[PDB]
Amino acid sequence: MEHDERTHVPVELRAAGVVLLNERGDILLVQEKGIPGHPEKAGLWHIPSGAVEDGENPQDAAVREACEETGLRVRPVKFLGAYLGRFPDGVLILRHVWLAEPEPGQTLAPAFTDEIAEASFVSREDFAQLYAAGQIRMYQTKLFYADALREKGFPALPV
Amino acid sequence: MEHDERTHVPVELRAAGVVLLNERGDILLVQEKGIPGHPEKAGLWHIPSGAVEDGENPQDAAVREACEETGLRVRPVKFLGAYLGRFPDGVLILRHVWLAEPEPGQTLAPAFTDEIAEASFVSREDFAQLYAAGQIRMYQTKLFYADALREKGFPALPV
Ligand SMILES: Nc1ncnc2c1ncn2[C@@H]1O[C@H](COP(=O)(O)OP(=O)(O)OP(=O)(O)O)[C@@H](O)[C@H]1O
Ligand SMILES: Nc1ncnc2c1ncn2[C@@H]1O[C@H](COP(=O)(O)OP(=O)(O)OP(=O)(O)O)[C@@H](O)[C@H]1O
Ligand SMILES: [Mg+2]
Ligand SMILES: [Mg+2]
Ligand SMILES: [Mg+2]
Ligand SMILES: [Mg+2]
Ligand SMILES: [Mg+2]
Ligand SMILES: [Mg+2]
Repeated sequence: MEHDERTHVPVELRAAGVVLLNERGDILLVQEKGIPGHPEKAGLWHIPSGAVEDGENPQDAAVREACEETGLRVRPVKFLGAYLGRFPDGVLILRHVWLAEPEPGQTLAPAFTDEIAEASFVSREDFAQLYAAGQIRMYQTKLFYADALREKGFPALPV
Repeated sequence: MEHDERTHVPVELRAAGVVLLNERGDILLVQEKGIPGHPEKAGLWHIPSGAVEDGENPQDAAVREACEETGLRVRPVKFLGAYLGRFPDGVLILRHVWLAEPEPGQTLAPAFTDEIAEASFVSREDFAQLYAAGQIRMYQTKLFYADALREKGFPALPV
């Protein structure tokens, strides 16, 4: 919108994920297999998310990725936000996040790969511990988890 | 998700709007209060959108802006996409777009301001003429309109 000129900033990559909360306000997180190189790794945690195919709807991608990584069919409830990152080579990536809910009567069955060690529901209290411990890959996860808790009417994160 | 390092690219401004279609697949557009040119304003057209307050939900902003500019209460149906622009001074603006539908039993009553001349529903055929005529401010409007038509199962656009 509106008549103030601006140039286009091409975004080569797009990712879409979800902040999936269960009835208790626990968050579904995915753990990386291990850290790249040093000690005997111990992967960090992040929200279920993946690449949006070129031209495909980001919201649908978030739903698809969530199922592919956790085995759970989820329903997008509300868009929470998108943020921008830039890889060393200059490539831009726009990450999208939706507040989602799992369809009823499902069993968590993560897709173990060279990138995913497992996935699981983590309570607000333990999430606070993970965050303080530097175990949450992207700090934005805490920001969006907080947004989701507010949206659903759940208690805020202790830390 | 990912362990590949990337830097943060701050986005100072956020806008949110809608591709609002009625039952016939006509699109709701807003016209500028004349473009500055030579003797002639003749306003360009764009979808209803507006600024997202810092910290406010983008989706809710799209709904709010749509009502403020057209007088119509709309519901958000599905996220369509977001794209990035950069003003001459370097400021980045991320525009968000949702497919939306108006609540039933409403009357179009545009908010006339120094920025808005009027707003109205335009058919697919006339939209194509407007686009060919260079009267659509942001070409992305055509891209998203086409996305919306596909999502709703409406026939495609002549432009
Ligand atoms: N220009 C680039 N330079 C360096 N690495 C890149 C670039 N583009 C993408 N990546 C690599 O490709 C993958 C980027 O992720 P992609 O957008 O495909 O999906 P995603 O896993 O949902 O998002 P994220 O990039 O965090 O993995 C990165 O994990 C990284 O290894
Ligand atoms: N740093 C900046 N430098 C120059 N112009 C700016 C800057 N920030 C915002 N603008 C102008 O502000 C307006 C955007 O305001 P806002 O985000 O509220 O609504 P918008 O319609 O979504 O944005 P825009 O009209 O810019 O696409 C535009 O007219 C744009 O040119
Ligand atoms: Mg994938
Ligand atoms: Mg990608
Ligand atoms: Mg991802
Ligand atoms: Mg706008
Ligand atoms: Mg406004
Ligand atoms: Mg703004």
